[PDB]
Amino acid sequence: GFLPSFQHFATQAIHVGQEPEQWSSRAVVLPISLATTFKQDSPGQSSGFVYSRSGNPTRNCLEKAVAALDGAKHCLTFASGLAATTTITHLLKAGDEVICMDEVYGGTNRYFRRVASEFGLKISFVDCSKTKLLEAAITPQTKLVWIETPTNPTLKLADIKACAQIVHKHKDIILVVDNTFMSAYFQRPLALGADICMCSATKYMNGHSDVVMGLVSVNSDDLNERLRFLQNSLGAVPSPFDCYLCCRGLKTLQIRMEKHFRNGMAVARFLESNPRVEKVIYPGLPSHPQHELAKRQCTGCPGMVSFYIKGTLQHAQVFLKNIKLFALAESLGGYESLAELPAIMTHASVPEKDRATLGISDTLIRLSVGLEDEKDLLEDLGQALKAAHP
Amino acid sequence: GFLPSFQHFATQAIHVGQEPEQWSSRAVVLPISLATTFKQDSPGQSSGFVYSRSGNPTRNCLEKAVAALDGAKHCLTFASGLAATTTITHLLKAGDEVICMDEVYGGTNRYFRRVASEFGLKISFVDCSKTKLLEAAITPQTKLVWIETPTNPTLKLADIKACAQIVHKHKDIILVVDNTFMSAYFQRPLALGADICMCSATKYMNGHSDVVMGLVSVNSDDLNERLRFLQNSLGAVPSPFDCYLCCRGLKTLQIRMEKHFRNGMAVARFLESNPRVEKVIYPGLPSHPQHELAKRQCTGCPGMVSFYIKGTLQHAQVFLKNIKLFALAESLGGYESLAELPAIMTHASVPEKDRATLGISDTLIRLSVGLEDEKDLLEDLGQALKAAHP
Amino acid sequence: GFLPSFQHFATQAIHVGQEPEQWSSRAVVLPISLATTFKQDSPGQSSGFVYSRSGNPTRNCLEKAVAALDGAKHCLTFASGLAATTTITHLLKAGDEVICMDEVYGGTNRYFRRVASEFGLKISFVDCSKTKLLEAAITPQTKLVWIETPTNPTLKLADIKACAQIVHKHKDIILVVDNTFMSAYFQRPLALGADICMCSATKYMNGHSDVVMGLVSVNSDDLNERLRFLQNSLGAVPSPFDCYLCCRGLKTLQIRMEKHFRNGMAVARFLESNPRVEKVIYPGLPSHPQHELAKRQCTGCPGMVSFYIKGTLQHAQVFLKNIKLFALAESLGGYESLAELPAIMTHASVPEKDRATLGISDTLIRLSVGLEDEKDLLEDLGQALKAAHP
Amino acid sequence: GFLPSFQHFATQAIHVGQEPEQWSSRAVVLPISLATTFKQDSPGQSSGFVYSRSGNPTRNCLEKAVAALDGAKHCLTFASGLAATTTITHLLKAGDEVICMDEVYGGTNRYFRRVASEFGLKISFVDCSKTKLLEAAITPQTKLVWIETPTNPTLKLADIKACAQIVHKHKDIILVVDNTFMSAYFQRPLALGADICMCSATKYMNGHSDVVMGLVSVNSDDLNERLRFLQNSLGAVPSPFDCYLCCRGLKTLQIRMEKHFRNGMAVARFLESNPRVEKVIYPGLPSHPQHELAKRQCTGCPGMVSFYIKGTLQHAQVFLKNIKLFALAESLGGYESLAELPAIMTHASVPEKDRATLGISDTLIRLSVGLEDEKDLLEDLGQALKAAHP
Ligand SMILES: Cc1ncc(COP(=O)(O)O)c(/C=N/NC(=O)C(N)=O)c1O
Ligand SMILES: Cc1ncc(COP(=O)(O)O)c(/C=N/NC(=O)C(N)=O)c1O
Ligand SMILES: Cc1ncc(COP(=O)(O)O)c(/C=N/NC(=O)C(N)=O)c1O
Ligand SMILES: Cc1ncc(COP(=O)(O)O)c(/C=N/NC(=O)C(N)=O)c1O
Repeated sequence: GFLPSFQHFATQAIHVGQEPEQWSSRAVVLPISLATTFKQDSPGQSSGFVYSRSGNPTRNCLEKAVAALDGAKHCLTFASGLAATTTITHLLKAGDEVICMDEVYGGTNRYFRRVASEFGLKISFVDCSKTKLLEAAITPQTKLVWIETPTNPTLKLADIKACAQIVHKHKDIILVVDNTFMSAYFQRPLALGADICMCSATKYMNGHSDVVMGLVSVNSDDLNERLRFLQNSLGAVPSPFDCYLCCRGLKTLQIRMEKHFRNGMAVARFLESNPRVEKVIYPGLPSHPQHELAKRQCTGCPGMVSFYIKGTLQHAQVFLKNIKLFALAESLGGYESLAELPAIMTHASVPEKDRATLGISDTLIRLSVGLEDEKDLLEDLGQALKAAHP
Repeated sequence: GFLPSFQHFATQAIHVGQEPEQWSSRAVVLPISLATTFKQDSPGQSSGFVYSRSGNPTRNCLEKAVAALDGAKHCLTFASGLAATTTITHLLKAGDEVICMDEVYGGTNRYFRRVASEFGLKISFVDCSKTKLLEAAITPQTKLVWIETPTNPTLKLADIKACAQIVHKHKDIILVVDNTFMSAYFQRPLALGADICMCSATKYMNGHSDVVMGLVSVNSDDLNERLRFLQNSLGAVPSPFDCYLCCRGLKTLQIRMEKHFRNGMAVARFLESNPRVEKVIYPGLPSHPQHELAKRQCTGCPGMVSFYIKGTLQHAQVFLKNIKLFALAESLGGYESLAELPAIMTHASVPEKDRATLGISDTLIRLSVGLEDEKDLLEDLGQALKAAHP
Repeated sequence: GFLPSFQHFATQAIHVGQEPEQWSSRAVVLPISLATTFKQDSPGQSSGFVYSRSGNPTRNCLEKAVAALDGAKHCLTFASGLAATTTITHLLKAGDEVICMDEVYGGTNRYFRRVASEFGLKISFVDCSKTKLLEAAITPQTKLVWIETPTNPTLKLADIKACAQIVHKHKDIILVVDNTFMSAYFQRPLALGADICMCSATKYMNGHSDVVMGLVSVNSDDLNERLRFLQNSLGAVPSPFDCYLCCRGLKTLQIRMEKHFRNGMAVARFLESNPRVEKVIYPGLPSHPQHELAKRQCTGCPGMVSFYIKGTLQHAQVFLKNIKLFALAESLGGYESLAELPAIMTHASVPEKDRATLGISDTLIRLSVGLEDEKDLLEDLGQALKAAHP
Repeated sequence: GFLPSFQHFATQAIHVGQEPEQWSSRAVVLPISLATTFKQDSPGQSSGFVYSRSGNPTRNCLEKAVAALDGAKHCLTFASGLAATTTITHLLKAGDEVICMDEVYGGTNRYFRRVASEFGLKISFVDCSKTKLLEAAITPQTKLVWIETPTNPTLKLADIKACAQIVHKHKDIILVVDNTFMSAYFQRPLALGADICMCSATKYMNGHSDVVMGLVSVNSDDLNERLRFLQNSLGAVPSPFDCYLCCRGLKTLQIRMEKHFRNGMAVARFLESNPRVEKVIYPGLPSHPQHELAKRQCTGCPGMVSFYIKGTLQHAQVFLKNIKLFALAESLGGYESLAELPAIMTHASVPEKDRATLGISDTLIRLSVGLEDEKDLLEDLGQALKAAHP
């Protein structure tokens, strides 16, 4: 019952920006161009490449592919998801206000709360799953609304089209959607009214746990010009080698995301029927409080499954010590299954009282379900839960 | 007559941080670890690696080597020299003031003037080659003094020890020296009183025109803690692949820099006796106005030579069209000889009236003398100057 | 109606040999170790790494993963499929005889016919699709039988179990199956009686058209010892960087091969009903003469589809000029759709009279169907065939 | 008193084959093109790239640079020095004879003695430092003479011009010189009458202990055609990534080799005056028995120094356990100083009686002197020798 799949996604992921005719060799795969500089025909010629930080063949090719997958006219790549977040925030100026989704990646929270707030920006954290709370938080000084959906790590949704309608009633507010948890294959925020589609390509977009990278996609020529200026001027740019590996990852994005959905749904159903589990959170389950919204704004669901184990922190620790296929590690969106305890790991920097309000408790486990055989994943979770609750 | 050479530099560049015992394999060369994440023995363990952006084996190994070469306790790597500049600026807060050397890389000028200044920072450009002008510009709100020496692109010097003495009479002012043009082999700002030694590793430190990277070295544990927080929280981090290539470049840094000095001095002497050249600028020539200061604060001089061609922009254009070994291109500090026209290329973003005051005229040519045979370089410059002025 | 799928394949492709505990860092992804050499605790210690050609961490990790996917105890990697072929041939000696499948890759034919035959080896080409012809060609001097199934490029099959039974009635004959066209996911020659499973990892195993590599898998400890001696002594070894990229490719092998099968079957059915096509060859179609054998010895079929266009070479040339999604290029098994004319390209070195006997005519087109959207692939073939035959 | 230095070597190492005009981007540094295949304008077009094993942009660019440095018209790259040796041996046929220098790398000995000899080739090991022994070993069946000079590991020389005159009195004998120990910077066998200049680029040519590679340089169009056929048909080809790193290494070859000579000469003089050393071998010392020949056929000497420690294997082991800057490890020609015991390590495969005849005793230590500070290297050797002989 999800939105129908993007129909040319796999074709675009393989071909857009990848014409062999652009290379002297007619290579069918884009070259890795490491050169920092490029010979000019005359001083300050306005065409061709000039300096790697400003633009380079491998990065420019990746940006064309990602733009197509995000349904965007323009894409910019960065050294990390947090570097993308920093660059977007530099669109503003002293005196501006940001509204941020109350539950975000701990590093996003840390950046807004401890860094951006020291340079004349006012930050408010608001539960944007309730559109009336977003409506009430907007002031004439609001210039940016930052929403993750689903949220890291409790997988709360925001209605992107409903939030876009609220913010676009006001003059000059940018809506950013952090699309990291869904990927371009399952959610397209620019088609739902977002002004900026941002993600940590570190996760599903690259998909191989071997690249740290941020991606920012826009339709606005004004936002493109302002962001291009900052990509060049702050210089938080990715290695061309990383651009190559991320481009290589995109070639399998459609088939990886379909497998993450099959495995994720099987894990979520398994946990929901296991008596050692207090509560499962997966947007693809009917039990998710926003399951109907997920079907209205997504084409499917990835491999992110969160659950509350029965008991206390001690039981969560025993579960995470006994997993043998899932690895206790940070990150998500790789081919390999990962598990973490957000309260002690990714969200340790979020104040304890804020974690309590958000439901980031000492029994919340976040799973990133990989591409392994379903039966092997369910046997691993089963035996680890039995070790925690004999 | 320069300061005596650093005596263990080549040994440290090859061995510091490179112990084979730290690798399971006992590899004599550091591995490239691309992994974004690392398996933990228990949740939030305080030791080992956690997440690539926060720290990773290849980057941490490079940072240990660069720290030793800069005479520093601590080193941080960034996605670019401009990302290093952005990260250092985030040490401050709204209401603080920066004093910047009046002549800097065009991108540094653009960042301070057009970006940092919009986030509650006051920026003043001061000729820090005159220590009384630096003294007079300091206010109680000054928190950062940013000096390049020699300057890009007219190779003006600042007396680092004299500037350090002035800023350290006040409470809580950070002195940054951008050491890009000298390299760690020829100038050690932390030994002359700088608080931060910054460079674009894109240039001499890597030396192979195939890595964009920034390096920041400090002795202060307070500055290390604040900068480490921002490396992690802004996420302007380098690829581990780029860290490997930069580490590979450091292994030849001493012998490259000695050859840049031999070739640079030969080019400067050749241009100084050529009647088609109005004026040569090279800190190693007795004709440089600050030659005596260069000998007091450096162990030598690299391959950066600037000159004013006789005549007009038309003659500069004909010279740059006729060079056949030197390539018309941005960047510097590579094995390959490069030439540019800063007024139209690297410094085009600096307002025309500011270029005029700084001496960045339409006849100023910046050379980066590479590692080619001296006779081939002198014949190339000779025939190109003859094409401009028969 | 194919053999049932390998059930732990995806789990093994992700986990076998990839334990984080083997790395000092506990990296969840294998490091790229470029080091040529490794520090020894004492001279000629028998444990640990010694010299990259003899063995190295990245290559040894890939070999463990491939061995599991081939159902093998041992795997050896080489610089190319042809280097694997050369190394296997060096198992023999002057006076030995090789029987080779009559239709093989042009380069395999060239190696046996023009190179191996000059070093005291007698080569006979035999149609091993007819087991009585194999039986009749074996002499007391036969030491190696080399079979490709399906064959490059007309996709003829050999009954591996039936050929194994024939050769194993004799003393000391090695049966090699070149598994390049099926991949480890769809065919397991070691489980059907082959002594050696060889492939060009250049094709499906890597799957991203960015690595040239050969793989050889065995169960015999004797063959492992003899081949390991030759991997080290001929030195036709892969780069650790290439081993990393091939390992990265294996992580998606199961889901890529399932998509190649869906797309390949759709293309084959489309060509079979198109009146501009003389004849389609696809082992998954009931029309293939050996369709029933394919179902008895394989778990599916990949994306290799061959067809004879109606008319002459001129029509084949017009088809190959008008394809806009398929690219005219050598190779196969990549994510991108490729087309070639074997008589003029891959099999040009095979004598014209031998091409005629094998059915490698000037109207035979070989397609490698990639991972693009099925509808886009069928529209591209349709419009190109219409350009050839209005 | 050595031959005068090659005068354009550094210019050629940086520029030959590296024209920015050949790249669409005008990159000043060659791109890494990993593509296995290349789009053709029509089937079997005779120009452009076709298939990575047959030729590719990065490898072809490296081959142009190495050809210039070897004074050759043609260069071919291979997966290793041993793969280059295997490929050259495939120039022959059953019934041909090879004469090999009696002292060679252990792996070269193993290949000729245990592998090539099984394919109808007769191998004779001859002390080619005595030209009358070479003259007497030649028969009408001799087709190849293989000489290393200086030899691995006792640094015996052969007079290349005198050996060339002897073999070229006969019809159709190829003289190969393995130039690994000298590098192209110090010895040019093609200018002294060799038909083939071969080396392990694993050592000095790459110089960074991170690439395994073989290089073969020729002037003959006949040898080029025959070797090109075998590079393509045996497929023992290097990764384009390895070709890039080797090309990057060549940019510093001149300055690295000059430093290896300064450090190597200082180490040799230090060992020659140390009472814990029985005998030092270094071609640059007047004490070397062939010092006068070294000055007639080389432009200098690299960092390879061999010595016999006083006493027994126990003293050699204590020396190799106490070195703290030199590392006990195989290989040579890197920036890092290495030491090995050839009798137990590189030459363990050579029969014990052959080692005795050649002087490869249990007290022979081979040093590869790196690019560290001279004083640090002499202090390390001094303290390690004192640990062995208090
Ligand atoms: C929704 C979302 N947005 C941005 C980022 C930052 O991206 P980067 O790390 O590329 O700077 C992340 C990182 N999450 N990492 C984790 O949750 C973990 N480390 O496990 C995120 O989850
Ligand atoms: C003194 C100095 N500091 C910092 C940077 C920025 O470093 P990055 O480019 O790594 O962000 C540069 C760049 N110079 N580039 C040139 O002058 C050219 N592009 O020719 C610089 O010269
Ligand atoms: C069945 C089979 N076995 C071995 C090889 C050699 O492998 P390598 O090229 O890695 O040395 C190939 C190459 N085929 N390439 C093509 O058909 C093309 N070039 O289109 C093959 O098809
Ligand atoms: C003179 C000479 N020629 C060829 C090779 C083989 O090259 P490759 O290793 O690239 O196949 C070597 C290797 N020597 N390695 C050593 O001496 C060591 N392993 O210490 C050699 O020394």
